[PDB]
Amino acid sequence: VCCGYKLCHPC
Repeated sequence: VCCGYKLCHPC
């Protein structure tokens, strides 16, 4: 995982 699932959207 990145943010949430495997997605690098900035958190």
